[PDB]
Amino acid sequence: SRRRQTGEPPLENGLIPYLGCALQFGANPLEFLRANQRKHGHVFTCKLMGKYVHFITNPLSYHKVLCHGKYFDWKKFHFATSAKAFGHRSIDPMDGNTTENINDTFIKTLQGHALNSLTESMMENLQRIMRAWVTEGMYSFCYRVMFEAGYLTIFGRDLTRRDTQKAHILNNLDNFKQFDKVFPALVAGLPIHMFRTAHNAREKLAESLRHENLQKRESISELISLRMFLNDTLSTFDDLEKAKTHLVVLWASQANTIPATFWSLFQMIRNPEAMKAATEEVKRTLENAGQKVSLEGNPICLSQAELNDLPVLDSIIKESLRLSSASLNIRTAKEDFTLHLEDGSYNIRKDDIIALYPQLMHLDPEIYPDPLTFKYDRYLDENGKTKTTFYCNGLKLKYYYMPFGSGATICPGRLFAIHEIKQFLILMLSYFELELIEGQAKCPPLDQSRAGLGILPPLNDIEFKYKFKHHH
Amino acid sequence: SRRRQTGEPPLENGLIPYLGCALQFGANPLEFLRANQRKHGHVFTCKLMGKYVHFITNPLSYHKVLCHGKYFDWKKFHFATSAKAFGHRSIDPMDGNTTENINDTFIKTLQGHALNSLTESMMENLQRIMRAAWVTEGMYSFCYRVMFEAGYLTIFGRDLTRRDTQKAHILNNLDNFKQFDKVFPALVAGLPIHMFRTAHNAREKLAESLRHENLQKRESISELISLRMFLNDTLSTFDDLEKAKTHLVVLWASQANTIPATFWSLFQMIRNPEAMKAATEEVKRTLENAGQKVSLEGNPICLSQAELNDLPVLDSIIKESLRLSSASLNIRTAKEDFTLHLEDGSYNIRKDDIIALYPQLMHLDPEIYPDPLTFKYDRYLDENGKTKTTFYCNGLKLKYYYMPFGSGATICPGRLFAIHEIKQFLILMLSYFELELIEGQAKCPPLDQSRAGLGILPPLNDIEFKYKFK
Ligand code: HEM
Ligand code: HEM
Repeated sequence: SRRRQTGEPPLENGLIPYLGCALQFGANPLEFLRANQRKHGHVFTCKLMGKYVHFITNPLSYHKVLCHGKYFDWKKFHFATSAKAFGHRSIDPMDGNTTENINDTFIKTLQGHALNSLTESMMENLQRIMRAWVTEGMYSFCYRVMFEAGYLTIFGRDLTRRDTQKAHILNNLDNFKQFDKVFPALVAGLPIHMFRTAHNAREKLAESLRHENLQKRESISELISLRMFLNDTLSTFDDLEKAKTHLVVLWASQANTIPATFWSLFQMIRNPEAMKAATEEVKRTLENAGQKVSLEGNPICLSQAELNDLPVLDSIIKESLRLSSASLNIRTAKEDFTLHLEDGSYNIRKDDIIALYPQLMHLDPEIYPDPLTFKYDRYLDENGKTKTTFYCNGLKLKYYYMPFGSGATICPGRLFAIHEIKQFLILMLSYFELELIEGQAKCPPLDQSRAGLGILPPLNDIEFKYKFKHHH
Repeated sequence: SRRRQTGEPPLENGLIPYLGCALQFGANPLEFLRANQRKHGHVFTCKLMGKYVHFITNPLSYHKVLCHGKYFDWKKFHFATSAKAFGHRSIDPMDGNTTENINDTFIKTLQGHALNSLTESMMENLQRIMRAAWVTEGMYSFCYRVMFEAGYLTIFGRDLTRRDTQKAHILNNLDNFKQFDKVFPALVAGLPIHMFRTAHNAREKLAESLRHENLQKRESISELISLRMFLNDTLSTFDDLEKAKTHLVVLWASQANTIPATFWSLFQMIRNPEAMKAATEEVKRTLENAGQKVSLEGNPICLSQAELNDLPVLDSIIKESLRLSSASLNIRTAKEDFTLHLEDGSYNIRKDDIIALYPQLMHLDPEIYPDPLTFKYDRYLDENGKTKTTFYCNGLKLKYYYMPFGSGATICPGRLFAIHEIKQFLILMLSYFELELIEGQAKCPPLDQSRAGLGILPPLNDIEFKYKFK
């Protein structure tokens, strides 16, 4: 058993299998982390996921962890977790299965010219999918629409199989739901065969993502066409493993985007001021880009710049994620060393984890007054432009909004994710009349079973009503 | 990391913090163990609760694990688990904190002469609590109120200084017990109690009420608690709080299985008309010719140990209810490296490995119990209407076929009292009340497997029933 040595942080004994564990018994990961802050101050160590995990919780010390330090390994833990959860051999080039740098592949094909073609394809796919009042769970609606749109955008479409396209997508959606469901457990080292349904779901998704089946598809993303090419040319992976590297991309493209979309839609519709400000901005932008909206007419086309210069939508989305983001931001100690923070100096052993839990900052009332209130204009300045000035103890923060991470540990899809959510909100507002069945119903609590994993979904779905607009 | 070596069982890769973990993600502990049987056969090793746990799932090998084995330590894990969940220093006499043997203390105060007084007191306490409109209520919630209070008063006595506020003391303890017990599957697994703020305060408020200074104010305390106070004071160097926590252990053990056991026994009996009829007829016979009349505004019913014991219909109804709800992990620790010889073969076990049975697997085995998921109220009755003790597996007569109280030295010291209290409760319900379910044709609730490993599993949801004084 491990004992706190000299200069080491306070050590909380107790095994925490994973952050969302024991939710059914009344566990609350956020409040648990807060309670340790009060007990131990801003740096403490938990036995978390079979690791020793040093939480750094002072917003003003974040920059000391997010810089490219000499004793930080920002990939080891991620690579190992991906292997476990998806079931493939290591993709760390250091283990000799590939010479590919997957991060460069993501950056290369998720930004620049590639991003433009993704964005354009998503807009086209969203309109094909989205074109009386219908009542439905809002999460379930966002799941259908966004899953299909994102799947077809990243993995292209099977045009030989047109009439069985809705069957294939519904199977995939269902399989994805069942696999993603158990993901918090998988990351933690719990065996997938404890989850027979999720295990079958996973392998069925992997099957559908074998190169043999992806070669039948057209308008495949540049990301997946390149990843196929480098699987083939730079790795000694077998055919199933290859399929699972594409499953890693399916999961990453989907697991945060779906709940982010829900929250952004829910929070807009729920708050009449947000809805009015969003509705006007979208009208103004479509009007003077000359884009007509109709169900049967020609599609809408928006420039990168027109999509990007939507500050109200950006603020709505940022505020939605400030409230729902629950990532564990992680790196591993390359060796024994001393970490120097504003809070003091702490000795860290080799292979210890150094973690941030930025939800603690996002909900900090010192940085964000009334932190639990959705303020649609929170990230707008006096000019109605995107606001970038936020403070802690009078000091201007470099890191204050982190739902995509930061540094080298940063979502390569982040610009695309924002584009796709903006596109969805644009189309929802343009195409439909929208009402909450319970306009006064409390906001669902976050479901903290996925704490650590990204954007948290609602604990319960909420019903809403939608109706195609008539344009006069 | 550990690998499977020569002669060791199949080693399952994967961390399992506790058996009821990840239920929210669709885990199912019973089916998980069955799936391992199928894949690996009757002996397999899981990384469970931070240990390497060898499961022995062939019923014909149970006898080789349950015998007083020279290679087994049947107390090490329990002592350590108790210390963690309740928050006290080791009670293992090897660790110098006490020289008391608590097993002997339990046996001495829960059986023999001591059992007579416990049984009498419970029957008195039950009657005081249970004594004309139809009242509708959740059946589990009802069994919880009544059995918790009856059992708390029987074990810990009554404060007669403050009769007018006793209902309030009991209600606070009841609520505090619920909150502490809710988190118990996590605690045994090593999850920290302070991760459950409400349960932690609840645990500590219960402990406060069971300090010797507060127990001293109480009267008609059980010989169990009196003797345990005595041996705390004379045989240990425990502090005042630790002394309270040793009494909290007993509160928990006396309550956590009895409450769900009672619910299942009542529910199963009301829901199955042939069971209700058989139980009603038997109870009346026994009261009649023990010369005991039943009235609300009358004198207490008194039954001997023999009269209570010779109730085979009630005994079968209780056994069959536990056959269907019992989910204990029966554990012992390997004192050293050794070879375990089973019907299945021979397996090398390491020092500090756990050897586990999960008897729910045998209780629900269709080879032993035809139609295992059906409650047959006469399943433990023979042709003669007396207790049936002959059950077979592959044509071999089983020594171990009904194990909800455990067996061997790892056996509930309170089992006789437990059956009496449930019999007494069922006798009084039949005697006092008209009873019916709101949905008599409604489905049986599923077991709640978040508590898998811990004893009798409660229903996942409560069910409503109506009652009325006759
Ligand atoms: C609101 C939507 C999204 C959010 C909040 C989000 C957030 C994140 C976060 C926090 C990480 C982990 C970074 C770290 O390790 O610290 C990540 C990684 C990643 N994200 Fe996103 N993401 C979103 C959508 C997307 C989309 C649409 C894609 C497009 C394919 C994507 C692709 C990826 C990939 C491939 C990684 C793995 C990075 C690596 O280890 O090389 N994400 N994302
Ligand atoms: C239906 C009701 C009950 C059931 C099914 C039950 C079952 C069990 C089981 C399975 C064990 C662990 C056996 C092992 O070590 O393998 C146990 C232990 C224990 N039981 Fe019960 N029990 C019940 C009610 C009671 C009652 C009413 C009491 C009253 C005091 C009680 C007192 C205890 C105690 C003190 C232990 C700890 C044993 C030790 O460490 O010496 N139980 N019980």
